[PDB]
Amino acid sequence: MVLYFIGLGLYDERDITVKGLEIAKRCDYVFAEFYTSLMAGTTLGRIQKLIGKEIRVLSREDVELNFENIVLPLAKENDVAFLTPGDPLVATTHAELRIRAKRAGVESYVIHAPSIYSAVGITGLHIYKFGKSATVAYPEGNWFPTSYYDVIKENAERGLHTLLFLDIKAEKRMYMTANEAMELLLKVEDMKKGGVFTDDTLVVVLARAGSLNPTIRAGYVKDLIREDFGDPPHILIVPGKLHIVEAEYLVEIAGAPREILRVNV
Amino acid sequence: MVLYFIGLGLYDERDITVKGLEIAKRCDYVFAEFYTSLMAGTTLGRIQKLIGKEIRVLSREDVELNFENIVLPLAKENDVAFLTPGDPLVATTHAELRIRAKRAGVESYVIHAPSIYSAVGITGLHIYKFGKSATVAYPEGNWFPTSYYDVIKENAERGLHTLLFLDIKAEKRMYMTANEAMELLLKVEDMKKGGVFTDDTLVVVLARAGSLNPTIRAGYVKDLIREDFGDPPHILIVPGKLHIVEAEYLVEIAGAPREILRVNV
Ligand SMILES: Nc1ncnc2c1ncn2[C@@H]1O[C@H](CSCC[C@H](N)C(=O)O)[C@@H](O)[C@H]1O
Repeated sequence: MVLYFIGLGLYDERDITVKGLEIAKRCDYVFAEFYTSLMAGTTLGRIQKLIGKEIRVLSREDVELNFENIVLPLAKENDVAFLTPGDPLVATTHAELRIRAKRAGVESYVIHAPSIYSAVGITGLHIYKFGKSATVAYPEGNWFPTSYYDVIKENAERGLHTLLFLDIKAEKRMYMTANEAMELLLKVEDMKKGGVFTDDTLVVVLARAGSLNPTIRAGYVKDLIREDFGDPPHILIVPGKLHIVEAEYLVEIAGAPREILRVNV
Repeated sequence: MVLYFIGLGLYDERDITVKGLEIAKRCDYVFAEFYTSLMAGTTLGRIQKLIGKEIRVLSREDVELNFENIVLPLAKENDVAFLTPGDPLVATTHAELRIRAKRAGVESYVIHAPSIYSAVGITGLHIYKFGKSATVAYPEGNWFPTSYYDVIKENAERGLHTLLFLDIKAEKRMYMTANEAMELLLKVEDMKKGGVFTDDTLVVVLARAGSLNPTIRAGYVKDLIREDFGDPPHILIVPGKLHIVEAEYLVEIAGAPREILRVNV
């Protein structure tokens, strides 16, 4: 008589919270989606082993078009869980699924898990200083998305940092790298010419957050644009004006150029 | 030779991740701090029993002044864990501790966990629309801090949501309630007259995130200012203009009045 939205966390099957695991273990049916993000350190099998249940994976269409026909029916007579990478309600449209649950007479509960949205704290940048976030989407056909560029501009003007979620084509197994994101931004800059993103812009890259050894790198676009940051997923950040302590961490932990220590107040 | 920064999550002892628990269990020494925030749904005793290790609590002074004399020495020759509420490094002062570790010749790794910063996704508000964050501090003596009011103004002005962390006297375990925060903001408004926070302002209250029964309420200040949102902790959010999908979730899940579907969209 219930539906649980349970996050699996950032990188592997152990990133699920103890709360989420104990609840999942007792559910009658377990569903999941793996298109909203990439968990690079585990497999469906390892997750199934940990929870001790068979997991039915749903596609974007299964969820967005038939969540109420595939999941909710069973939730009316059983305890059902719906697993997702990271936190189920961060940078996804899953929140609306709670309304479908309500209209189907199914109570729903949310179990949080580590999210990339807060994990960026590991870059040393103050979390409260992050402004509006955006997603760098792959251009398609004659369409070239550029809204993420304006987000950076607006935040930077306020001295805020910008978190850039990178695109993902789960079914095609394509995961945008920070390198590709940088290349796209430089092209948008050539078009709008707002001096927002150039070869001299300081950026931070975080790859495989959640693993024990994620790649954390800070430096100028000209220097990092061709650097190997390892396997996906990747996230790109364009810092605003830095506090001295943020610069110190970027230098000491993320290998940034020591010159950024000399902040221009 | 290794120091592990492990997040305890949102509310109780089960909000730690499976990864964090297993690592904490195999650590020779386990330290923890409860000054950046508290774990309202559990106790030190319950956390200790779960980890199966003695936990030495450290004060703000122990950490800020003597982290390198209390924690690092043992981490130099043993596996040491440093537990913190929420997600490690979201609190601004945590990051610097990794630099101290580096200088002492000690390796450090971060084990993430759910943070209120990302858990607000349960309010139905799109995470990318959250702007700069702020903390509402209790005024005292002749000191009346109001920077948090300006943060709301700047965010709402750009159509962004404002997450307001509420003050907490960790040592005395005193939590500021959403009600007190609303009263304070009305007080600041009466002072600055910026038309930023009034009886007609739409707000969202999230209490006990992480719990299976959090209180999620949305409505106008005039109606929520004296409402009972349950036990701590409380988080207050002043959303910017709403996407219809956000408004529908607030109405269906947070009990918001239908009026927001026309006034705040
Ligand atoms: N472990 C990780 N490391 C780096 N980026 C990550 C990441 N997990 C997610 N992302 C980033 O976020 C995008 C998915 S957005 C969905 C995020 C998810 N609900 C969460 O709470 O984390 C990815 O394409 C990537 O750019």
